[PDB]
Amino acid sequence: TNHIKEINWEQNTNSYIQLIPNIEYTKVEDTSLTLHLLVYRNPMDALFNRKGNQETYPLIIYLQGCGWGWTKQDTSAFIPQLVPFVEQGYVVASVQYRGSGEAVFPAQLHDVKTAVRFLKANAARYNIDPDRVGVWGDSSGGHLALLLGLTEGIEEFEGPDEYRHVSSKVDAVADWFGPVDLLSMSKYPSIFDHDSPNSPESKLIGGAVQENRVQAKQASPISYVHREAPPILIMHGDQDDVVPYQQSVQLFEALIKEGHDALMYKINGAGHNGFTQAHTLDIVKSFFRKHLKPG
Amino acid sequence: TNHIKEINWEQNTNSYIQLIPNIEYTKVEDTSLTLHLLVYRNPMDALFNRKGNQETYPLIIYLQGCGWGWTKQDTSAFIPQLVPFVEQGYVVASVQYRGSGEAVFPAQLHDVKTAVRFLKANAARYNIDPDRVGVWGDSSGGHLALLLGLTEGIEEFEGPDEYRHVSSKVDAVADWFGPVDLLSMSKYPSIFDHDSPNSPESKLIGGAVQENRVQAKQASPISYVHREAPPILIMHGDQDDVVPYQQSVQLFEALIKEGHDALMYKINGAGHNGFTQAHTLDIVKSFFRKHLKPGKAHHHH
Repeated sequence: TNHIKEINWEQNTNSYIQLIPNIEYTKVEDTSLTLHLLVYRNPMDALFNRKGNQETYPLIIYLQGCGWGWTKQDTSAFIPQLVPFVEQGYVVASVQYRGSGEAVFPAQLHDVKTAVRFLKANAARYNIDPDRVGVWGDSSGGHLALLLGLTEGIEEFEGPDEYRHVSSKVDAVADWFGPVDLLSMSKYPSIFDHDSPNSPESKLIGGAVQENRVQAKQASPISYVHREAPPILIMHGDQDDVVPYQQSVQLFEALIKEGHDALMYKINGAGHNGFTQAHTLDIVKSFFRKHLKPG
Repeated sequence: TNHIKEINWEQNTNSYIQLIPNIEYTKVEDTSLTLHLLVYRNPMDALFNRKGNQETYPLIIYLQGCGWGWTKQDTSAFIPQLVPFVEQGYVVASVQYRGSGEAVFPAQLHDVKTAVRFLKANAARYNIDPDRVGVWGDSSGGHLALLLGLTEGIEEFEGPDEYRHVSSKVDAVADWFGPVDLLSMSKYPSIFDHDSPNSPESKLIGGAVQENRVQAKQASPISYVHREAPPILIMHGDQDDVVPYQQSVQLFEALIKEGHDALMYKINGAGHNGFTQAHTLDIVKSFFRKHLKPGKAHHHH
């Protein structure tokens, strides 16, 4: 029982995944906006001035939903689900955007556009390949993810004069029950009254959506399906009592009609919850593997 | 042929692991000390007043090493390696302790003892089973994990008058190349002069270790191996140029001599780096499964 066990150790292998939280990527007024980063990095290497990991990886940006501020956006909560994506050969960032109590749309899009450009511009120090960028979000984050895909090159949505020498285009979009058409949301049952001036959608645009239709359409992904777009993955539970399942059906049919590469899954018996079971996460993993090509 | 595809969803299944960061567990002066928590929790549930997770899980506390403040402790860095532990049926917390530049030993032990009591006292809020607590640390964090296992019942090491109605005992200790005997560190090669007044060890206790042998011994896990101890896991690389490998051998042989349940792995060809490869993390997982028994219903008899 005085026996010491012995085991070997593989040399020259990246196996430490480091969480780097609270990276400030922009500052509007006195409000700094942050992102959290996950990357293959052994923290001992920086501490002892050793040559770090030289590999570059495709990037996945995660946009946590929050009703654009209906609740305070929690960019840390989903991080444990992002860790296995690093293992597939990605860098992952979870990005904060401003709530509608701070500024109305397109401020939220300005924020995530700027985060994309920040991550591309500073790519080398984060082991990022800036040419391969996917974005993934749930509910209001899925809404913004769609807009990153569908509003590429629209100058009024770029935001501040920061990192303008890189593009804010993304190469793949994964949408978990994201709002699609603000004016059609109240057509189907929900626990929210989405037409109320106090709804998350009305606050997003600064007025009751049915009474402010130009601004409601400006903030709707459905308004941009005629534009060029990267491949899009849509997933939505048929029991979702927050974002009607028909929002995603409407998006999917409009994208197909326009000739877009779109994939949609109906999650039977699922509601307004992240699709964090293994077989549903595999769909997201397969989608980004196809279009971002880790390895 | 591009139709909506259907896939099924399992009900009554926990699959969301939530990271809950920056939980303040104590405050000294105006210095707030925090921990990060990982737990099976779907954040939608609290947001919409749904039934939440009512299971309790054994707790693993991780103590990130930092030379006791030789560098600023980073309690977030290791978080991705702790996530798969939650999937095995634990709650995991990564705990901040003060640097020696703020306070000398036993301040660091006061901090992590108070973290144990805080987590036990607030266990219901975090799905924790307070009767099954393991602790795991690397380098100076492994040093503190050993002291948690070995110094139970010593009032001088409890810290502030906070949550003193619960005990700071732990039930299993995992030690990654933690310093063991501050006075014997310099007996073997290292890129530090651990006897220097500027060494992390000397700053920990407030002076050059060989001149302050009383405080150095009080701060050394080796001084407590005769006391009652939980099961202990020790892992150390034989190329470690920061903490001499023979520190862990010295600890292991002394634990065995006292009749304790000790397990040690020499990691051949590894140095002073976390053992984050799958086959070495599995050893930690097997150790905590054996002694904390996740997935088993647990009562106190």
